[PDB]
Amino acid sequence: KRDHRLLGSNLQLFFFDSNVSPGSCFWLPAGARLYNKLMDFIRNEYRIREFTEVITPNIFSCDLWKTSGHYFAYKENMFIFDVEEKEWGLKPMNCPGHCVMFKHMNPSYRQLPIRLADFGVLHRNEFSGALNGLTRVRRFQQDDAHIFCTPEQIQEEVFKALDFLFFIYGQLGFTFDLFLSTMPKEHLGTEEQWKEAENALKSALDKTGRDWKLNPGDGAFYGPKIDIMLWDALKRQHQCGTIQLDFQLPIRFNLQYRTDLKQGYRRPVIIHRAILGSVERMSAVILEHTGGKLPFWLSPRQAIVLSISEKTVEYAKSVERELCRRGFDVSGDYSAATINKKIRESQLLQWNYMLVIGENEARDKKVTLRCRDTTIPQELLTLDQLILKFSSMGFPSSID
Amino acid sequence: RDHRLLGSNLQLFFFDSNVSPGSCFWLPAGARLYNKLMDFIRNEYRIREFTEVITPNIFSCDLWKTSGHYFAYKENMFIFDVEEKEWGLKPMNCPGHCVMFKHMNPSYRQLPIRLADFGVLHRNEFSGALNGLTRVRRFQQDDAHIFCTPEQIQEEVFKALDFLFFIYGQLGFTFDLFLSTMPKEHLGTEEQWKEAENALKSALDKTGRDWKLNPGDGAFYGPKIDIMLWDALKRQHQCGTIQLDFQLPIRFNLQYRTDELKQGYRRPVIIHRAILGSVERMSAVILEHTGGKLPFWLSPRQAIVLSISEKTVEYAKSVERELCRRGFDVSGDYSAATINKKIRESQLLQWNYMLVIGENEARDKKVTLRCRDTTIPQELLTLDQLILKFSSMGFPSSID
Ligand SMILES: [Ca+2]
Ligand SMILES: [Zn+2]
Ligand SMILES: [Zn+2]
Repeated sequence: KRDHRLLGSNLQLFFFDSNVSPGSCFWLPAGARLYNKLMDFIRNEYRIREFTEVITPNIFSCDLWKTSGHYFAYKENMFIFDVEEKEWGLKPMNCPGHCVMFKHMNPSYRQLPIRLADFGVLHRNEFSGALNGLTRVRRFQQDDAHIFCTPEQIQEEVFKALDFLFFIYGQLGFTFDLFLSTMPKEHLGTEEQWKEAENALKSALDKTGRDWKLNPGDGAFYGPKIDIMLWDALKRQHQCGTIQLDFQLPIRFNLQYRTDLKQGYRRPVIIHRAILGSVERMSAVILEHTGGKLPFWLSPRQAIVLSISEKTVEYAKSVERELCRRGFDVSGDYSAATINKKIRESQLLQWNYMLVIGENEARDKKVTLRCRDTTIPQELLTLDQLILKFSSMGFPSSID
Repeated sequence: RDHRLLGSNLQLFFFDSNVSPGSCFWLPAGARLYNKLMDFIRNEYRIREFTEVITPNIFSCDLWKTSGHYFAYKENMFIFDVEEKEWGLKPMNCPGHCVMFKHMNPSYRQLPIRLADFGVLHRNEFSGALNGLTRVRRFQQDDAHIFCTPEQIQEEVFKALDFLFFIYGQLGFTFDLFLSTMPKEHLGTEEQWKEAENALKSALDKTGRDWKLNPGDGAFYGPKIDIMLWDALKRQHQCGTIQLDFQLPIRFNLQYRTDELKQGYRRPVIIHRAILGSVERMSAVILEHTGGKLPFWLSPRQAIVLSISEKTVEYAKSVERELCRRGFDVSGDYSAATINKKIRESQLLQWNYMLVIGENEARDKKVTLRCRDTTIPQELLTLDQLILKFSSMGFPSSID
């Protein structure tokens, strides 16, 4: 039983209400811990890799999307409303507002690349009949980011973007196929732009040494792309990760930068990219991927403290308290139920560790640590040894 | 000394009054401050057993008819049709949290339930009334709803006062307390209002602090303790509230099973509360409060590495990287400017610390630490000493 809708109920992660907000998700405490941990995983790498998170508005005057050129095509699937007799809408994507920020920042070449990351809430007006769990939603957050760079920087930025994907997907336990899609018949921008960018893309792909397939003429109207199809442990494929070059928004927003239209000024290239895709969808994939057996650094339920008998409950609670104060996601079972009943019950919510506290542990001021994977032998640790162990199982890092 | 001016001079945030008046574009450094302010609160949530959740942003307007917000709030709501049915963007979290409580279906053993939510809220303020971060259309509250038994009201209100006292003390604010009582139009009987106002009054009396009556400003669903803070400029701000709500539990048919409207069930009481008020407003106040000289743990610009000459740039970069890997918000100036000019330039952005790196520092594997307050003498420290100093200036803690 691995459907994410079922796991979201069984593991008390999230639920939907089809009468008050069909297509959006209610994330219970445990679900919200997973959601935020997935984003914080990405953020930890953002710091390592010089991405700068920004915060942008959610609602805009529809002039923004008339500027960006998205209005005619997206209006039908956007939530739109009048504000003082002007047409506004909820954002279905982040890119236009990032162009406004780039414009404001007004950088020179010495400050390129600029890498604006944004986890902002997005909305699309999906038909009610199409709605399905976390896979087809009206409300989602993306690990979205835009790299603004010189044409000469494309190769190195795309190579770093590929490395970033390889790191995250490998830590989530996915494999993946790479696809390069090149200039379609109808295309915005000059041929020299496309040739220069396609060579840099091809060059980055080659430098990884990984296999990759060419899809000639399947690029976007506004730029070539690399598509990444990932494969979960059920051997299903998902298109979550994207690297999409964009010659159009630089022109439409009149983006420019002084070098080493205007003279002496070139246009930046925009790289749209995402790794998780939508946190909502990646959450679903991972839950089905693992059957709900999440790794310690994603898990909402990291360690439960189980008292063998009432006599050790107070000591057992002090252990849970310190673990909570140290930032771990813990709970306790201090009922009069037998210790074996307490273990079986705690298998149900997939706790990564079970801390068994009996008289021997309270006497020697130690803890008995058991793993959800019962093939790993138990350990008798001091609280400080426990904390050191737990601390070594935070986010995997690309510099560690 | 105006937060809008500070946000521009310190490259924190800006406003685009043409594409999104009333919302805010947070630049990288501003978003760092925003998230740190929330992180501060989140740390206290963990200490104080609040559980963050995530709720939709858009809802069928049936929800606000159920909750009773609909009549008085729709004028200020962003409202739109979804498949011929009236929906809106949420301007508060409470109704969604009632939906979640009902789903959770707790017993007395799980009370209190403390749902915290930083979700994005929207209110349609008149454009002629908008004012930077002080009067906005878009904001995130440090919102939380405590669902507790009637018997738990005094202890939970006591703790909510204690939470607020702690936060404001660490931020350096004094404050005045007000009991806002029965407004003209309200839900529930005058007897229910009598019980609720006297419960809040009793909590207020136990604090031993002065407080004042505020007739007419209670919420339509119950009375509230309102807190006005005073900043260093001797200007007052309403940020904090603790509201006692017997009425929404009835609107939503919330019940919980007891130890000994259904038999064996009682309605929970909701305590609404916020301390920051909104990250937007509190950010503005703290900026003005400090004139932009933020404490180390809030600053988005904690230390900048300044190389004295080209020879020490590579070593100085290693110092920057290590600090960044250790979680600190750092940068570097590796330009050809003289060290005195680098120090003056960096002062403009109110870096808490400057790390002066010459060949003497490189040779001995040390840094020269200069404080933003140049009355504090410079120190010569190793990298490990520096990191110990920095680590000791993290989020103030109510258990530290
Ligand atoms: Ca954070
Ligand atoms: Zn984009
Ligand atoms: Zn509320």
